Amino acid sequence: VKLAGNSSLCPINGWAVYSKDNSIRIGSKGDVFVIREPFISCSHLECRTFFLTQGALLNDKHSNGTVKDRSPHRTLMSCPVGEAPSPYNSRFESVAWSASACHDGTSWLTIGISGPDNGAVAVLKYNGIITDTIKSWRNNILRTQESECACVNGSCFTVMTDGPSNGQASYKIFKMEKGKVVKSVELDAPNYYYEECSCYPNAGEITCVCRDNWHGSNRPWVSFNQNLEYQIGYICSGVFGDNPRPNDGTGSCGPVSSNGAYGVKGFSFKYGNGVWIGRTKSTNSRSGFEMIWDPNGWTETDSSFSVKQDIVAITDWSGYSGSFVQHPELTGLDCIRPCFWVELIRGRPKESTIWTSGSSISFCGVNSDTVGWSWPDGAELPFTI
Amino acid sequence: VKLAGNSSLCPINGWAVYSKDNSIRIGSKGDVFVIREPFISCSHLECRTFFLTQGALLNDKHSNGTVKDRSPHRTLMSCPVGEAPSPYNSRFESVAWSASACHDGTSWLTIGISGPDNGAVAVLKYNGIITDTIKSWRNNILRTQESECACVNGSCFTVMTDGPSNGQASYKIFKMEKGKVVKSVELDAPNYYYEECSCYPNAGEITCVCRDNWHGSNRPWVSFNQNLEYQIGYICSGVFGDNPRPNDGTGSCGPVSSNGAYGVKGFSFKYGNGVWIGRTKSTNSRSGFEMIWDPNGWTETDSSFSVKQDIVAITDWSGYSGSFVQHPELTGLDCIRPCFWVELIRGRPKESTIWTSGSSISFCGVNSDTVGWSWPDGAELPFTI
Amino acid sequence: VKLAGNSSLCPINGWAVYSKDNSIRIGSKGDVFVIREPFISCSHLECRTFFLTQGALLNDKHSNGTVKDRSPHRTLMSCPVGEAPSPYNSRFESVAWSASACHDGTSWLTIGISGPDNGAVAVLKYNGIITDTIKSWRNNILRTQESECACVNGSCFTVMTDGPSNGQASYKIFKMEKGKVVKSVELDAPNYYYEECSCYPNAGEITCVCRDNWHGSNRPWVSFNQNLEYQIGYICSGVFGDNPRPNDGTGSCGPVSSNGAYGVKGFSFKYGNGVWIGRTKSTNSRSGFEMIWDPNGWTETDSSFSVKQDIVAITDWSGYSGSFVQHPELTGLDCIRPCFWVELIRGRPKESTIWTSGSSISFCGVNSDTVGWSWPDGAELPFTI
Amino acid sequence: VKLAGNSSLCPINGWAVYSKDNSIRIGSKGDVFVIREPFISCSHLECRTFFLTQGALLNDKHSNGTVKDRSPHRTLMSCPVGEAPSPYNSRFESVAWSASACHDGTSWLTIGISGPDNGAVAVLKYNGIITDTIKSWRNNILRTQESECACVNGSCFTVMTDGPSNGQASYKIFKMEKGKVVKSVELDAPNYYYEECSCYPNAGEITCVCRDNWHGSNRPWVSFNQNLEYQIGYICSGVFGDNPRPNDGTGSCGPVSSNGAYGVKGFSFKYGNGVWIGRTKSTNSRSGFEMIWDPNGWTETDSSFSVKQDIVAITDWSGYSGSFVQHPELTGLDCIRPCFWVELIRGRPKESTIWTSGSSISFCGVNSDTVGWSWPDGAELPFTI
Ligand SMILES: CCC(CC)O[C@@H]1C=C(C(=O)O)C[C@H](N)[C@H]1NC(C)=O
Ligand SMILES: CCC(CC)O[C@@H]1C=C(C(=O)O)C[C@H](N)[C@H]1NC(C)=O
Ligand SMILES: CCC(CC)O[C@@H]1C=C(C(=O)O)C[C@H](N)[C@H]1NC(C)=O
Ligand SMILES: CCC(CC)O[C@@H]1C=C(C(=O)O)C[C@H](N)[C@H]1NC(C)=O
Ligand SMILES: [Ca+2]
Ligand SMILES: [Ca+2]
Ligand SMILES: [Ca+2]
Ligand SMILES: [Ca+2]
Repeated sequence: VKLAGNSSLCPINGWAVYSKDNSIRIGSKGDVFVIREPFISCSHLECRTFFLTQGALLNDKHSNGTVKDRSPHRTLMSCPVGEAPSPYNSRFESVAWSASACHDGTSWLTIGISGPDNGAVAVLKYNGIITDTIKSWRNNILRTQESECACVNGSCFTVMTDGPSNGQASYKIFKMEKGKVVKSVELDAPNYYYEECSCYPNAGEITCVCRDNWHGSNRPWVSFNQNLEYQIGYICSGVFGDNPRPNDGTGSCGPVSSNGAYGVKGFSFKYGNGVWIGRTKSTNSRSGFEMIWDPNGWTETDSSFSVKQDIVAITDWSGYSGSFVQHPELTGLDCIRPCFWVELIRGRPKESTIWTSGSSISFCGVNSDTVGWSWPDGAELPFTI
Repeated sequence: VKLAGNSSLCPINGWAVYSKDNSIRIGSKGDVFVIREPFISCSHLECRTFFLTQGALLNDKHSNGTVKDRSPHRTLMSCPVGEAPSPYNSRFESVAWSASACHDGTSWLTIGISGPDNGAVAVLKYNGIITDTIKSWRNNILRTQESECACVNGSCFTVMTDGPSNGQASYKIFKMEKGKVVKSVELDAPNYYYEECSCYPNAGEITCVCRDNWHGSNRPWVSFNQNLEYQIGYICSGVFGDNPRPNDGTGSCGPVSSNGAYGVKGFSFKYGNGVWIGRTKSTNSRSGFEMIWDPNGWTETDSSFSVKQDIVAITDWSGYSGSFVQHPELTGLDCIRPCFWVELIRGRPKESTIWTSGSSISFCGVNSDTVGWSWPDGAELPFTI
Repeated sequence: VKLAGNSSLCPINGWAVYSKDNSIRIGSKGDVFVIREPFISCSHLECRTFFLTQGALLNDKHSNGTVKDRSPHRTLMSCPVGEAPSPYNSRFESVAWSASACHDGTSWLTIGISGPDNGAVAVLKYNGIITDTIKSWRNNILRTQESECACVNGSCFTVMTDGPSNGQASYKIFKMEKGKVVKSVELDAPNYYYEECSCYPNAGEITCVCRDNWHGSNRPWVSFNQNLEYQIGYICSGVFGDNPRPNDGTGSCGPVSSNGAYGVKGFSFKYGNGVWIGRTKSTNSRSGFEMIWDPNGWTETDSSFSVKQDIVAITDWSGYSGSFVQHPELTGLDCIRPCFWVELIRGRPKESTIWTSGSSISFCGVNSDTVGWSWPDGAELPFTI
Repeated sequence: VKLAGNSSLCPINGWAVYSKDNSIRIGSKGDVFVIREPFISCSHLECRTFFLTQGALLNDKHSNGTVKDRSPHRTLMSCPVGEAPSPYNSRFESVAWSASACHDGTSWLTIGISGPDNGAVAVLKYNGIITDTIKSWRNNILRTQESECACVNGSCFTVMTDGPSNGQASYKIFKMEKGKVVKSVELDAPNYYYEECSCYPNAGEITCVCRDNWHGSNRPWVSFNQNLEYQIGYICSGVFGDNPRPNDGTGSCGPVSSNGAYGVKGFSFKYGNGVWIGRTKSTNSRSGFEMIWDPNGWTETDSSFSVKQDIVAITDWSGYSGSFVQHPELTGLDCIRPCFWVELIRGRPKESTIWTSGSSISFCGVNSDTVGWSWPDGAELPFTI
């Protein structure tokens, strides 16, 4: 039976630690994939970590040059949450240098983009079987969420971007059923930029918090129907959520252009007119991580907030982060539970190695006691090489 | 319930990337089998890659001399598609230096040939249990498909060859039910040569596209009943599909003798009087790969075609390729879906190593948008050794 | 259906060997986790070994400094009993530097404590899903059993300690149902010290044998209701069960203060007014192991006993030991079967390595013939490093 | 439902190759256990290889001295047939330096002997749970089959030996149900010696072919009821089946004393008054292997036979061999199928290594065409060490 997606997000007070894979530490000796862009997605029965391999193991010569983003060798694979991604515990999903995945209650939907920069194709699989294809419409690096798609009532939803990463691009929402595109809509969003959306379902409605790589140090959002009727905006809080970003100050409910160029994949959970913001601790680089509760931050422009929960200290590397959700049919709860993962990037460009990889940690929204701390990657670089 | 095999091949426009195992790249550090002759076969529930190991791991001294084709140590094994063939994820199937495998909807049938050159025996297993045996009848390297057998209505079908590889040999079709031979027929095919057949079911009828190692640079074919009533011929297109081969020119609906000796395992999908040809890009060696749609190529002798889709560039090594199929009972489709795999050979004889192995990529026939590219093996040779 | 916990402990005469993982021996070459604090827990269908990794493999640089007890990298994981804990056979459970786990007949409950020393949080998971949280109430290293919790009639029970490890601390019993705390009670135990409790169910009643780290060389005990109505005491036998301890002499039914400070996790099985004591052979260090039947030792103060069964010789290292139980619904027996495991610690502080790890052996209570022997760790130190 | 064991052995003409694990070849690089005494046993659903590890991996320092037979570190483990025994694919069964195992249709029974030479205990497990114990009655190396036990009608049967290995010992048959001994009988066999019995069921009757280590170069046999009513004897053929042995000549229906001392574990299948003999090719050492059909060899004393099928050449090492069986409920056949495995020993004492291990090959009885060949171990010694 299908995941309803009809209930609201659980009330929460903080975030309890959920998983830590220790991947890079283990890959010093173990046969562990070089990966980036990991993400978590759950069904009605399990939770899996999905990741983009570089088709190479850590501490091996084929990990050379793995700071490079796209190659014919990158593949989407998955393993049980909290396990080190290995060729001996990993399920092959798709050939992909950009990906999304989610479960509708019946089967896994996966989305894998591969092919040339000027004509990439998204391959959609339902239960490991190809069901559809989406071809680049702007012939400039077709790219998707790098986190879980959202499912409501047997329909799953995703965002894709095509075009420049330093200017106006083109953004589309896709509605799919059983891995087939049944509807899609291009966003009429002049002056907006959408990329690497973290999307979650909330009472029949999908909310995406994305990355403005163009000219925004605050995060853009889309909220849409099962019909793809949408509203757009930026998070107004002066607690800016992108990286890089300026210091906290007066927000905008447009893009904040200081330190607006570039960015990092992130997420936020809308709670009424309040917002839980996951962001790095550093203003410039992908270092540290904290959760911030800003009770009026969705709509109000000030820089004040109620609650900081430390997750990774500034002295340690972080990276991508994304939302995932746990549905009532898995948990037995009467509400949809918010969770998040953080990718902890090690190696290039910031460190002197021949390789780039990431490990993961994850946390779930909880209505009981929690604590801040640092759960950093913990590997000592460089490696034997 | 049994795979019907009663429906036709799906209409398609091109090929979407399905899997890439990255085996050789991973085997630089990971515990990965030295293999050749890999192939994919699906049931009603899963798809598996089958392969012939050399009973040795990559980058280990026992991989020495693995260009050699037949030994008592070669075994047929399988793992989930897209995973690197490892002793920790691989299921043992059979002792074999030549093999075939398929699923009738109930159980896996496997065929493993081992024993001496002058008296090899094919061991047939149904659900991992020995059900029959076929002894060499010409005492000269009994050999079979090195790809999936075809199943129609609880009966599975295979081709075997015995005799010289530089002259007339003897060719037999076998019909088996529950892993037992119930009927077989020797082909009355003077001047023809059949080897390494890629066979697929199409509306109750089996079509095999094979390798003429003797004197044909175009590929021979057999099409046969559930009764083993057959017709034979060669593909007429002047787009020649073997390797080695001459340049494209005037085809024959006999063997094209320039560059006819030797060959490579390949495949083709008959679509009316049209043909999808998988072939190497190079005319001499196993380099590159492309799909070609020739709308009249089954019967017409010209060298013109409609559609080239690149799969591997000439600058990269390929090798064997074969058909596999996905039945309605697995996909939910109303038609049988064509797919193919390519073996990407690395090492001897073309490169200076002590070993020979292959990785795999695969693709499925799709009626939506697709793109050409190169998805090559990607390993850097030589290895530590 | 739920584990009843309503039957009594089986009559037994001795202990039959059950498992040996050979972990450290294998981890000399194999990819094996550095672990400590392992323990066994069974469901109605299987038995699993749980352990606290250091997020590092044996014989790798990240095993450096692993004598250290608590870090953000420590995780609770599990694998089938008797298997070497590897990233390729291990299931991720929780982020934790102190842990407990048990099965109520329906799902696995796990308890993982992580976070800072001055504010650690216990994360409770039911079926891998977070169900509750317990925050440190004395802000001084919240810590739990490091063995299985006890389940009676769909309710599971655990003990936690907070406060100093060289003085009076605070001790609480928790009753949980489906991974949620429904009741808890603080023990009014002046002059007592409770830590690392080994708890087992006996006819609807839970008995814990614990570690007095403060001033007791005999072991303290709690016995409690499904209502958390309790009685407390120390084991009276002059066969002292902690390490360190004095030589056997006149017991107390309070803490025996010679050699009372520090301690080791241990266990005992109450059989009427008799007791089966698992203890080290050495009086000072964690060396050797023996089972002792003292038919009056629960209540009587003498140092005489009936039966020594050797398990590990004094010349070999042991460490932690704990109780586990096998319920009728798993075994088909009419009684609850007592079993125990021993952790065999190797490396720091006693040996010159950069690392500390442990392997495990286990034994089950049997009413047939048994034999004493030595089943030691068997690794030769140091390692390559 | 229980394995009946009520049908007869299938008619056969020869032996078709079934499995080859290539263990030692793979263990040169892969994480593979050092093992000896492997054996195969099947249920109604699968076939598993059982083996005695030395708690150490190949090509690691802990493999030193593994020619030694008995230690506290030896464990019984199992994996799917034809797979290399690894800590990542192996299930832990029992602590044991001598073992037996079989499946009654419901659960796995395992028998593991460990403990001191002068008081070893057999631990019986049903479904991985301890159900019984057998203590040494002669206090001189209690030892069992090192192959599968035989099951008839929910009862399983085994042979054990206690006493000297160069003189009269004591031999017992045990009948067990659900892993519990319900009956046992000591054989009144003066001048006979029984060890390492290969036992199989045939129409409600169990036949064991064993090893006379004392003074027999032909093999002893026991045939017994479900009641344990027995007959004893030696195989009369002048085709002697032990190793060492004299050249073929005039048999005895007592022990043939030339070259009678020592021996090797072997097997034979009784077919009326005929016999299929598995034996080494060499008369002195464990080299080579062949199957011999002697149509009158059970009862007649001559050295003539009808059919030699080569399995391993004299130039290659063999070792232990044993019977296993495949029951109708697994195969769908109307008869019980005979199969055998051969252990291929490498290293000490015959080769200069610090270690001893074995790989396995196996074969099944077939009523179709077969072929002789050599399927040897194939590892090149010595190793890195
Ligand atoms: C194409 C532009 C885009 C945003 C700058 O690049 C992303 C940056 C990345 C990053 O900033 O870490 C890694 C992503 N894998 C990459 N996406 C793709 C599909 O290449
Ligand atoms: C026996 C002749 C045949 C065609 C030349 O050789 C094949 C060539 C091969 C090849 O050209 O790559 C590899 C095949 N494994 C081999 N088949 C066998 C069974 O040995
Ligand atoms: C906090 C004090 C406590 C008792 C001395 O330390 C324990 C000692 C240990 C020991 O004596 O081996 C190891 C335990 N992992 C540790 N517990 C924690 C949670 O750190
Ligand atoms: C105890 C005598 C017996 C026969 C000589 O030794 C056997 C010889 C062996 C052999 O000849 O290879 C290996 C067996 N593992 C061993 N059995 C035990 C239990 O140690
Ligand atoms: Ca930005
Ligand atoms: Ca040719
Ligand atoms: Ca103490
Ligand atoms: Ca003998």
